[PDB]
Amino acid sequence: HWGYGKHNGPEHWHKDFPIAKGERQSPVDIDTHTAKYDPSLKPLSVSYDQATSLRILNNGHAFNVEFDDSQDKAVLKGGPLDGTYRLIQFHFHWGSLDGQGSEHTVDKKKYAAELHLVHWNTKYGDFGKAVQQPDGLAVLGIFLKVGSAKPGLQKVVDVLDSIKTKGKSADFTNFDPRGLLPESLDYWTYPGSLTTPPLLECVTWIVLKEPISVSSEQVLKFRKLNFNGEGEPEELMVDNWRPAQPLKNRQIKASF
Ligand SMILES: N[C@@H](Cc1c[nH]c2ccccc12)C(=O)O
Ligand SMILES: [Zn+2]
Repeated sequence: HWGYGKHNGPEHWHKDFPIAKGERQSPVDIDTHTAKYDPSLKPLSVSYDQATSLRILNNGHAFNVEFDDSQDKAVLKGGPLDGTYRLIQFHFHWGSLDGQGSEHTVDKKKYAAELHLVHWNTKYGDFGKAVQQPDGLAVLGIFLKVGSAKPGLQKVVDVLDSIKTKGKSADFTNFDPRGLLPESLDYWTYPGSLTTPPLLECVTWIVLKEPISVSSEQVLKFRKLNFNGEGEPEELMVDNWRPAQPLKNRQIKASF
């Protein structure tokens, strides 16, 4: 099926998912000199104090940290958003080398990785209905650069050896996603899509300006994960990022 290689990677996705060539695809390059400050944006509210993580899953393309989204516990509101969006999962995209890995770019600059906190609009009742709506999802994107370790990431790094291969999961309760956030919530926002098949055009993207730093040893552990299943030959899970797609006359707004 779809993947990140020569034969099944982003250049091929349009065949099973024609929307890959659509009008609001993600990621995009953020041209900081074209983005305009928007005084009408309300402040962003990231409310993760009551977040309830359940499980971490290697899905053969990345790893998902899943949350209990059956009540308002971990929510995003404000900024460009109307109403309340509940956190369902987070995951990362990363490179084989520190010079690449993010999906969004900033004036063409690629970061070592990018974190996506995925949230659905509680007016649509659940995730599956939300992804049929142009305002169904809100993704909080955070860049990772290699430098100092991120302490709040280490519980994730240390569980990775237990989910090396496709289909493996592990209990992952009491993980606090507040430990993954940079200091500043300054952000760019634009309308876009999920960045993996089925590439649904349902996302208000909120991309924070300030990257988090993670250590070389932390990202190296991401690169030890496998795309393949247990029992299959080793295919390191690296370079699971889609490159920048055409902006097509969308406007990126700045909160700052
Ligand atoms: N089952 C998916 C998400 C999903 C697919 N269809 C849905 C319908 C309703 C709610 C959620 C879903 C998951 O969490 O892996
Ligand atoms: Zn993603």
